[PDB]
Amino acid sequence: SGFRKMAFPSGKVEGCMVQVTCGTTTLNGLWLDDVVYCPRHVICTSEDMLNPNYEDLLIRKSNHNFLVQAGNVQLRVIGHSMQNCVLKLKVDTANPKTPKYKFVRIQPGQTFSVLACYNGSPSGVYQCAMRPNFTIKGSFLNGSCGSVGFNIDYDCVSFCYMHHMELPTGVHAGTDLEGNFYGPFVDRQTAQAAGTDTTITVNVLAWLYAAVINGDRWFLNRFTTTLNDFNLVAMKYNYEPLTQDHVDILGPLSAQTGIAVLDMCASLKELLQNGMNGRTILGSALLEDEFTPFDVVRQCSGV
Amino acid sequence: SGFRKMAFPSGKVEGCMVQVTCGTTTLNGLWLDDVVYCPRHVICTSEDMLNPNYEDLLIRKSNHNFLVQAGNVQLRVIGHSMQNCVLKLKVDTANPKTPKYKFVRIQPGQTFSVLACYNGSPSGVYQCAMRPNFTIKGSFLNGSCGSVGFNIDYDCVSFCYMHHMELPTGVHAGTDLEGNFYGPFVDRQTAQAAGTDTTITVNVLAWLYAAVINGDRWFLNRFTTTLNDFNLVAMKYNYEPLTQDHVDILGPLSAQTGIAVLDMCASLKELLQNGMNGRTILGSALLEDEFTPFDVVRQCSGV
Ligand SMILES: *C(=N)[C@H](C[C@@H]1CCNC1=O)NC(=O)[C@H](CC(C)C)NC(=O)c1ccc(-c2cncc(Cl)c2)cc1
Repeated sequence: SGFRKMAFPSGKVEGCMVQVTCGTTTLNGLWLDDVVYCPRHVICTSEDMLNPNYEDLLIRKSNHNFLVQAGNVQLRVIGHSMQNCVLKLKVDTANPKTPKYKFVRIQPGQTFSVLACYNGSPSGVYQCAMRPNFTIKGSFLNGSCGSVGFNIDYDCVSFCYMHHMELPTGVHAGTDLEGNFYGPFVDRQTAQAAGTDTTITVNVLAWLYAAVINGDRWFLNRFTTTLNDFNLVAMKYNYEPLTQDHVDILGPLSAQTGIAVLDMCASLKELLQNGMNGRTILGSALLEDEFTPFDVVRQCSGV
Repeated sequence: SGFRKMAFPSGKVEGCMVQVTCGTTTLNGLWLDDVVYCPRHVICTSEDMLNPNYEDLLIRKSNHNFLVQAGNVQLRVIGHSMQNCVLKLKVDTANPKTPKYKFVRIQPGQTFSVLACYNGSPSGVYQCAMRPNFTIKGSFLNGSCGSVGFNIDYDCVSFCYMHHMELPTGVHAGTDLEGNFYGPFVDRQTAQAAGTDTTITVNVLAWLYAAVINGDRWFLNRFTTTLNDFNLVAMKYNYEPLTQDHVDILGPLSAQTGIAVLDMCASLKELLQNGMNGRTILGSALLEDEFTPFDVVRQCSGV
């Protein structure tokens, strides 16, 4: 038993992190087979980033402007191209530690693990969720660009995020491994705001099930609610609506606890309208929305 | 920016996790050089764990009763011994993935990363704190024993925890890598209760320094206090007293903010006596006590 924010073991991704240098600027790159992937704003000077014409800057570089280091071994760049906001560097040796991998684009509300790196060296790993406004509340400092997010399915790594920038509110924005940003952001050095964020309702309910599996039940009630009447209150409180697909995905947790999904919705509806009265749920003073139903089942199956 | 519970990258430890089986009982082991470390109750049947005599059970075992597997690859046991509650198995292969490492016994309040493993397979990694009552609020299921806790300085892994037990209240108990339990627990399948827990004062202080560093400093006063007076008052509120070493590890944060340790103590003492008054500190209404001064330094500086 117990419930903790848990990330996937980072070892398979650690063996792929490298350092990429162009002139004065350095960031992290992902070395899979004989290709290194990194954010394209590595080819920018401090002045270029204000309003960069990337295709211009790229055509003015050659292979020898790129210094790639794996540990203390420099890799020779023999090719380069640009796919959206991601620069791809072909090297002359394949990574012997390349795992089975795929590039995926995740949906809002889904979670992934982030391996925060600096100068190609892993610093830490933590679990994130893609917000409905397509930001992530990560922990990134200068030089963390090129850090990747991922999930692991069996022994296959699904890369879903590469970090590019921070927003004035302190949240973070990035791309998939095809170089396409999540959300309406661009890799400029300009202040950019996201849309108003909402709470991931299906995740909150999954976390309420986790709280009950671990013995916390003070918030349960005996009101009932229809799916529509719950969604009416949810949207009023800036919560994402619950789909029937969301209801079905909560099924296993409903079966384990004997609490129908709509009864858990009634409990949550009361929490939104009443508050927590200074009480806590799994040691939290706030309703937590960065655990998916999959994340809860994986941790609580077998009570 | 951003503030999160962060685990160390687990790659160095993943390469040391193996599977140890005796009869039908399988748990996890730690493979460093040519020795495998695991909980000694692997030599127990389910009925044995009620009232085990461990050397009576151990002397009835020889090297060929132990199945050690790294993946599907078996490591032949060429020697065995018992050190406290940890079984050591000498194998005929030195782990080529052995990192630079160290065995340490941590103090209450110190944090570490846990690599949760099942059948020798890492499943997740999360951050933990040793509570004052010598339990950890972790997340463990059946077959998780032998999972280890660790810190990483430079490239040196400091192993500090190996998992043994779950208590009725859902918290967990284990030993250091020399087999000595943290707290007054024993590896027997009997009812054992953890003591009443307390708040880790040095970690709350570090978190107050983190708030000040980020411009959130309404809670500072002009009062000062003695170390003795603060400790006597803090125990009245279920807070741990500060040690000599606690003051010493708050030094860097004290120097960075220019706020003396005893002045921050006087600031926390008001917060305990007067409450929080519906105000916030780093976005929270709760004081956080599972971030050490090192966790704060390393996450507002990068590593
Ligand atoms: C990558 N190494 C780096 C990582 C971020 C820096 C600190 N935290 C991060 O997550 N990425 C960047 O520095 C990018 C580079 C662009 C995409 C070419 N820039 C920003 O993240 C950024 C842009 C603009 C502002 C800003 C501007 N005016 C006012 C304010 Cl309040 C903020 C901040 C950051």
